[PDB]
Amino acid sequence: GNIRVYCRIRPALKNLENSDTSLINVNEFDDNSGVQSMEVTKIQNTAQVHEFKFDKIFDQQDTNVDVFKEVGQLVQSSLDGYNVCIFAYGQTGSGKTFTMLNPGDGIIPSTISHIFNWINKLKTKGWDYKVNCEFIEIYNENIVDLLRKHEIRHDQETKTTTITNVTSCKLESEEMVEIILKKANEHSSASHSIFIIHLSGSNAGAHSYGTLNLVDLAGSERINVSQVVGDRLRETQNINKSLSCLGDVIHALGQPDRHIPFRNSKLTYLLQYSLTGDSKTLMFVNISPSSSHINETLNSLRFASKVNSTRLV
Ligand SMILES: Nc1ncnc2c1ncn2[C@@H]1O[C@H](COP(=O)(O)OP(=O)(O)O)[C@@H](O)[C@H]1O
Ligand SMILES: Nc1ncnc2c1ncn2[C@@H]1O[C@H](COP(=O)(O)OP(=O)(O)O)[C@@H](O)[C@H]1O
Ligand SMILES: [Mg+2]
Repeated sequence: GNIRVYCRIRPALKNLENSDTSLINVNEFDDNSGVQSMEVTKIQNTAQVHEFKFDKIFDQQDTNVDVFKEVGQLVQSSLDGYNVCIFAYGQTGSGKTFTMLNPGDGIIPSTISHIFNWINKLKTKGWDYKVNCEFIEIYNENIVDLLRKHEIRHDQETKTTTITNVTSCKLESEEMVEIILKKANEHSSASHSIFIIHLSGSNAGAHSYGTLNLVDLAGSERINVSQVVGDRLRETQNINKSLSCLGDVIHALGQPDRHIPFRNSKLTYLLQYSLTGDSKTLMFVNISPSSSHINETLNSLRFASKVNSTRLV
């Protein structure tokens, strides 16, 4: 499958955070090989250096605008009929929401503005594009309509998916996404939030349809399941299973050949058609640069490495 992995280190919160007991070193992108590497070391044992390689590594100097310079090329492929998935993964506090939802800057608002710029540019070629979206969340494996039964309906014919009784909204201009985001708006830290965009183009005779799924995943922090109870226990179990399944599915899709467990989780089942075929997927792993989070950071980088496809690994 067409999969890529980016890592992003957010700036440290000053005076409140520090890197006194660990080191995260990011190397310059290697034009010759097409990948970027980094090394993580814990002060308790500096002899053990954990190295990782990804398609791109954004450091603390990389702003949301800098990040989209890479992401724009991916999301525009939806105008050609490609389905696109972008997953922001990382512990709570690592920067997933800032990356995906920062006002005007986030991958979501940026994606919408970029698509409309392209839509206007494609009119000269006789293309007429219509845009509609949905904004849902999956919590404890249940779908919730943030723009408000919800059953997943896979159309094996057109290889598309819809969800019953979920509000869908037209987007006639990039400025309208404001109403959507405003409507939709801790809990979100324990759920997967999914912004779905459908691009329907007609050239009065070519036709094209592509879907973008921009996901802000539930926090990946490791919670000792043996130490939680009640609602916390149930959510931990569901987040663990869901994230584990996602990793397994993406890893399998990146292999040269298999029984991909799409049905093992609500998120992967919902997105199966946007994860298969010639669909393009980008895993965005957010990490903190600080020492207090080094263990979770290593966990996140290990997840990122697992989802790296055999294009790189
Ligand atoms: N790239 C960034 N640049 C500046 N601040 C950031 C960046 N990423 C995260 N932050 C800040 O770090 C904190 C973590 O934010 P958030 O995105 O909500 O994390 P998460 O969604 O992973 O739990 C916030 O106060 C946010 O404003
Ligand atoms: N799976 C993907 N994830 C993230 N970005 C992608 C993906 N596929 C393509 N892109 C984006 O589109 C650009 C070029 O697309 P592609 O035809 O695959 O050429 P290249 O070989 O340079 O990646 C990339 O530089 C990247 O920014
Ligand atoms: Mg968040």
